[PDB]
Amino acid sequence: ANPVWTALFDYEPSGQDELALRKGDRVEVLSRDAAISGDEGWWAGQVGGQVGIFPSNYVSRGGGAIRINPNGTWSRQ
Amino acid sequence: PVWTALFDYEPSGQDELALRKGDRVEVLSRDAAISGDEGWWAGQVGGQVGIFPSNYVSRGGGAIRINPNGTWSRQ
Repeated sequence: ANPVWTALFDYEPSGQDELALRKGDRVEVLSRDAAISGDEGWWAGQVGGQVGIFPSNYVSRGGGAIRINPNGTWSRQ
Repeated sequence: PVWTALFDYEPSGQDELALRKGDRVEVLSRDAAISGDEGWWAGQVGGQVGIFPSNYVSRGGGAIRINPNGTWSRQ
């Protein structure tokens, strides 16, 4: 498998290659690295049988109970 | 205005800023003048000005965060 991230917010595609997200969706992340530099920040993922690109700032790892701090420690929320 | 880096990012181009998760980023422009550069923002990290992907930051460095769907949260 690939890592599974969770959508934080709804996202509505603006084009046909973009993946629609709704809050709480589990997204399998297939690539975090755009081939074209102008697309950096968009990740490829799969949800619901569909594969497309989505903005990385709409997803998180898990549900929020554990936080990774800037200094690399973990905390409970 | 202060933003926070969401992810580590290692740059691979000229003028691009290194990000580490949790960095404070001061955003200078949210709008590339050229169409090829749309999606990249200009800002300053650690005293250095350069560009970075917009989607690798979130707004706010204190108790209130602004999400990209236009909502606000307590951090």
